Amino acid sequence: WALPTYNNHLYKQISSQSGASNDNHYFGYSTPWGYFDFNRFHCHFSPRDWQRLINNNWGFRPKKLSFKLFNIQVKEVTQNDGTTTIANNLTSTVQVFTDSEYQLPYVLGSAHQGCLPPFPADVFMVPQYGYLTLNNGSQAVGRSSFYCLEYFPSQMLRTGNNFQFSYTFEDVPFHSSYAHSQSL
Amino acid sequence: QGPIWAKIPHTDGHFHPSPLMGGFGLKHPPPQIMIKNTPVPANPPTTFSPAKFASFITQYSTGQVSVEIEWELQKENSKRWNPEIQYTSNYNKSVNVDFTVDTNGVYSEPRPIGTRYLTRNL
Amino acid sequence: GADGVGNSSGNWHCDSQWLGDRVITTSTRTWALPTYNNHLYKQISSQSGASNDNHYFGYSTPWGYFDFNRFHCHFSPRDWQRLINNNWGFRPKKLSFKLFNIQVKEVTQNDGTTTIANNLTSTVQVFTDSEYQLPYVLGSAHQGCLPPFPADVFMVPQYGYLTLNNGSQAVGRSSFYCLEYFPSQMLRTGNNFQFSYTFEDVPFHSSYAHSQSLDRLMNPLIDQYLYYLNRTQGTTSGTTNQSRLLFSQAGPQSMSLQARNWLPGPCYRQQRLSKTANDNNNSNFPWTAASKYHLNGRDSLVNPGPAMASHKDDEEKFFPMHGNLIFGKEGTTASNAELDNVMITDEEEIRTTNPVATEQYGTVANNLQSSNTAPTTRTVNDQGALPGMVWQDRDVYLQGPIWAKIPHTDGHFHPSPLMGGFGLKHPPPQIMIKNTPVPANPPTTFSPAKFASFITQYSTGQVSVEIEWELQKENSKRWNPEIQYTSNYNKSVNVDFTVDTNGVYSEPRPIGTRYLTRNL
Amino acid sequence: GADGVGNSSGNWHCDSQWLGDRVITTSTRTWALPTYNNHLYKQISSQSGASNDNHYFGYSTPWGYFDFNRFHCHFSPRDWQRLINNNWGFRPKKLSFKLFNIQVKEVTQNDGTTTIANNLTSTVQVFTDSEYQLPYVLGSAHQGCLPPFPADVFMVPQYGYLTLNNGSQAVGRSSFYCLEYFPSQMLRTGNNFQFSYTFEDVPFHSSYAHSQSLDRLMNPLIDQYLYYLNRTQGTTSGTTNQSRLLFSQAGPQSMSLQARNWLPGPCYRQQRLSKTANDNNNSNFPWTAASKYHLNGRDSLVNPGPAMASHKDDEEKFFPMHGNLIFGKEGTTASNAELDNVMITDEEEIRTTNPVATEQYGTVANNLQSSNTAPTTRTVNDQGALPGMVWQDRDVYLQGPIWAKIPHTDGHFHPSPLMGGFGLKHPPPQIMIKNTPVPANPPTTFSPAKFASFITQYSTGQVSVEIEWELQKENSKRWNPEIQYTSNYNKSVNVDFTVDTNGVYSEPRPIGTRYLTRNL
Amino acid sequence: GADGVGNSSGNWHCDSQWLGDRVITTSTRT
Ligand SMILES: Nc1ncnc2c1ncn2[C@H]1C[C@H](O)[C@@H](COP(=O)(O)O)O1
Ligand SMILES: Nc1ncnc2c1ncn2[C@H]1C[C@H](O)[C@@H](COP(=O)(O)O)O1
Ligand SMILES: Nc1ncnc2c1ncn2[C@H]1C[C@H](O)[C@@H](COP(=O)(O)O)O1
Repeated sequence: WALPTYNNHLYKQISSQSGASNDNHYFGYSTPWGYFDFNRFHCHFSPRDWQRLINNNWGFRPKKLSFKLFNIQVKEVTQNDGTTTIANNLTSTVQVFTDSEYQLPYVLGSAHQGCLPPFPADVFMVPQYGYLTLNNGSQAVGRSSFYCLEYFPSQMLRTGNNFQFSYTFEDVPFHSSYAHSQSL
Repeated sequence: QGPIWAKIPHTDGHFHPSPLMGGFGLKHPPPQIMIKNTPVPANPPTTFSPAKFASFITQYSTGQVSVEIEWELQKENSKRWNPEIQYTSNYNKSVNVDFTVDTNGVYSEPRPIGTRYLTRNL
Repeated sequence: GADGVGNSSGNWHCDSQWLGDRVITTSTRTWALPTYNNHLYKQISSQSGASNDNHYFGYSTPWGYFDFNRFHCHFSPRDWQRLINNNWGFRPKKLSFKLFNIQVKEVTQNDGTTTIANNLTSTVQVFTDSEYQLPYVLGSAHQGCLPPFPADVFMVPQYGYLTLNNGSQAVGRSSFYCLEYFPSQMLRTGNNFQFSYTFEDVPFHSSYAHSQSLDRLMNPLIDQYLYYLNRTQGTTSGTTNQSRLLFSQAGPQSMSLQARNWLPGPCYRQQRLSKTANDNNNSNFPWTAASKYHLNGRDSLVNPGPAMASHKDDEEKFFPMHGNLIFGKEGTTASNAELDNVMITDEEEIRTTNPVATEQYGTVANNLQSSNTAPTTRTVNDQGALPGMVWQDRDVYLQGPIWAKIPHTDGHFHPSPLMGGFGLKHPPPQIMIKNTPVPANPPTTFSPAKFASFITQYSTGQVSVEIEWELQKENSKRWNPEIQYTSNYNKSVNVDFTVDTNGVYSEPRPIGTRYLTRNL
Repeated sequence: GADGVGNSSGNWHCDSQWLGDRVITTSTRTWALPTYNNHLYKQISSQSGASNDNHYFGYSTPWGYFDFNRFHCHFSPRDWQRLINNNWGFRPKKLSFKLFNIQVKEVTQNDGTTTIANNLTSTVQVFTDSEYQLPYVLGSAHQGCLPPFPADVFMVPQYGYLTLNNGSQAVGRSSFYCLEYFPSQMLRTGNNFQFSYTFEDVPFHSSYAHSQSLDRLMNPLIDQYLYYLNRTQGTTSGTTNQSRLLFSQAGPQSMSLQARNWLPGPCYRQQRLSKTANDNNNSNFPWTAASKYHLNGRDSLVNPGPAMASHKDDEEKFFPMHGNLIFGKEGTTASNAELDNVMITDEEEIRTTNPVATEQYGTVANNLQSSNTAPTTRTVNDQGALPGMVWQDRDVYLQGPIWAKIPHTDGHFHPSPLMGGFGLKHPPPQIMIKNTPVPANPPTTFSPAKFASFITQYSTGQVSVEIEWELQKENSKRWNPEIQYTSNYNKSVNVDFTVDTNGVYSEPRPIGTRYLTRNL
Repeated sequence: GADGVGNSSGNWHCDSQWLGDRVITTSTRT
């Protein structure tokens, strides 16, 4: 994965174009933060595997999860003349954390882009984080919420540091990997 | 290539909390993992300026990410006598191979793959 | 096992369940047994001058026998699909045989009506050739196996064997076998028969197809470090340039010239046939132009020969003259049936290890080329065995043979039954069965003459057969989906592998086994 | 193994010492690894109508791999001499593989000058195909092995494989393999890679030549007690003497008529070639007149065939049309190089067990001779396998292949790699290696498009390979000295197996293995 | 359960009685 510097390290207020559209009016914010997504099946199942699953099982479901970030490299670039040199910044850090209390607006499960490449050899760019609040047209209300991600405890990592995380899914019914041989 | 799960909105009421796009609806889904490069200030003035700091060193980050998921399976138990329909590739002499990279290395998924191939009774 | 009249001597066990590492199939059927040969051993032989390559000599016994050397005896279609689509291979392990719920019925033709009644005191005789002292008549694709469909009742086959013969006559070293000279268990109604068998170590079958080819085995990107000679004369063909010896280093380019490590399997060329009855020669050549062998001045048709592929790429219409196994559709004359009435088997998965049946084998030199002599090439149509050769064996089909006894000789080569399946030194033994003769009214005066007046009667009961199968699990890092067997989801007339309007089970197509792919 | 930047992750172990019963060779070399395919998996196939017997389909991976399937990777010339001149045979036993002292360099073309700098935080990925789930691309005599000379640095070969194909197109059963779908160890500078392997039971190689001949096996002094027929007509040819049946008892005199117990090995006649470019036919016949085979309607050249002798006595100039392995001298075009630029291998030690490659095999009868019919003789140019046949296998040379994976099929015959060496069901696994992709400057705006902007960089480090060899000791009661390999004591230009004026190592001649003699 | 020809393999249980908290119905038919 690769991660740029979004919003130029700035939190920016975003909203709808002054009279561009009505049913598309919205209000929210844009953060300098990226995020990881793997809410697609092809992130985990190779085609062949999907075939094994599909052709043999009445159903299935998730159980556990282990997340790991590692082999981190921070690169700083300079446009001196007409050529870009890229070099190592060894003393530079990166910040990670997980919304485990669900205090941040859940922006996943909306079929957005930026998930893990179906093909393992493919490198991907990490999506930028943005959220929507409550709005009256292009304007906002008083009960609108502003969320700063710097106000969350986060682990800072240098090169050679890493990030660990484990999660356990809840009791959720098996999916229907079957079709009824009878009719209502 | 579809969605897997979706957070169930924290409201007073739900009906059938299955995500409408399909998949698993969770009260408490896999949490969001935030990541960002820490700001690195560039050359500061020998004189003290209160103004917001805006001069930064441009830089990006790269690394690996790993994700391990355990899946519970519900096994097939049918007394159907005749063979059921299965997903399969075309044995036919073909151009490119399904779910593969091409002449200039670009992975491509030919068709959307369902899940309902085996048959159960009502 | 000994019980009463009004008490069943067994239950109906017809099921199958999987253990991920093995599968157990249990199969029960109802059987009926007549009185063969009228309780007589009869000498049989060939018609006085009817045919020559079909001359034979042997005997006919009053004994029946049980057969289940067909796969569909054990695997339902659905099961066969589970096996086929998931396993690198498989093999037999154990066996349990059971006869029970026996009923002996005697019939009488009084006037013009046949009454059938119970003979409770009548018996039946069973035994098993466990020392293999009787001629093994199984594994010859005969009929009389267990019905593919469990609901179908079947008739038990009669036992007969062949000996050594000189034409229609016999030799001095010919063997006569009496089955009454074997200890056998006699059963009344409420008695039953038990038997257990353990298969020997026999290699897993190939439930796979190679994803590579014997010739496409190397690295497409790198050149070899070995050199070959590719130019004998062709040079800078201008002035004073007759001939020269030039050598090229193997490249991905010279892909069929590179040094090799292995050979394809053996071959015995078959004649090529087309399904379109007009591509062929307007002659009748299924005998005069087909491949065959001869023992003791007797021509025998080499029906299924060594494992060779049926057709080359972009054809699929040309099948070897009997170079493969053929199954007859449900309801089809045993005598000259149409091509639309039979099912021919395609062996196109072994294209990568084996030569094509109809095509040549290769090219051999047969002269000493020089400036005086032009180099001669001879097409090889027949190839014995060679160090370095590798091959695959014939497939097995849902309705194909399972095993075959390996002949007790001084020598064998690759003891795999040519019709396919598992070759066993000591296969599941033969289970003989016959109704005990019941004499009719005897004379008040003593007659020495052979007794010939018997009460006509047949028997019926259930038979159960339980086999344990070891599975070889699939372990592939293939990224893309593999080809699987499946039914047509299309709106269809009748359902595949089913009974019809008037209750008749029918198998639509022959089912192979090689759907999953493994590398060489 | 985990250490720091300024601390080496291993040492230089390049040595060999003998234990009289075994020998341990250790070999270390420096290696360099580029970025193949630009970090991309590319589908490759044959040129749209370029060639037919060379049609192929497969893929190209960004992965490199390690190879040491050459003998000179382990044995210095001097060592090979010690082995060759003293041992009835030998074989592999154990193996230790090590990667270390890794350095990742990234390069930049700024203006017209390339600066190369350290990327300390960059990684590299290694793993081993120990379950043999990847197509085995070794044992095909490819290039990119470890340099014969320890001082030579080498480039690591790129990985590519071939699948199943119908012409330039592919089939449905074709397999795509992603190497990113394998668990692999990632290494930074100061990390290292460890691996150990144990060879299977594989027969000792023949480091000997038979001192007897299949036909000169009996007692020269005594006559047999068996009789043969040597006269059919020739009698006291005077009066009334047309024909008669006469039998002679075998004698040392009738030495090639005596009853025999064994046969020579199998054969597949090759075309005969002369090194003098004027004894040959003035035609270009390296393809139309050479021996070959065909799988799936695709002709493939039978380069090294069964082990057959290269020439008969008193010749040494006639070599089989590619009937043996050929090595290219140092510095010689991969395209049509002169005969004075290659090294051809003579297989003249197996003259005693094997037929000559260029000559016939023997003589077979093919008629029923009588007074009416004259007896016909047919020259056999191709011989399968026969009970009683014995043979020797191809030699191995200092720069030859060592082992080869035995294809996972239903059948094999004599699983010895045809190019020579040790055939293994489970050979030393493939060791994959590749530089981890390092993305360049990303856009401040989110782009879903495939990432294509990468930092160019290559890797370098050392590799070590330790193999243990079991020796079969010489036990001969031969009185007279045997032939040994030796260097020319003569005043010479350059020294054999050495670097030259401008530092370039060169191997003068191919070295066989059969110098010592054993009896049949 | 295994008996003989001239021996019934069961009896006629057709009754019902109440337990104030539950009721048991037994029913037999030919
Ligand atoms: N994806 C998913 N998640 C959770 N529950 C599901 C899902 N799909 C179906 N259901 C059913 C299962 C329970 O019987 C019911 C609980 O509703 P409640 O509103 O919780 O009482 O909803
Ligand atoms: N169906 C079957 N049964 C037994 N052996 C088989 C079969 N198919 C292949 N083979 C191989 C396995 C052994 O390596 C070899 C034994 O031959 P032998 O002649 O026993 O030394 O034959
Ligand atoms: N290089 C190599 N590897 C393995 N076996 C070899 C080799 N060379 C000769 N042989 C012989 C040794 C065994 O007797 C036989 C096993 O064949 P099988 O087909 O395994 O029953 O093959």
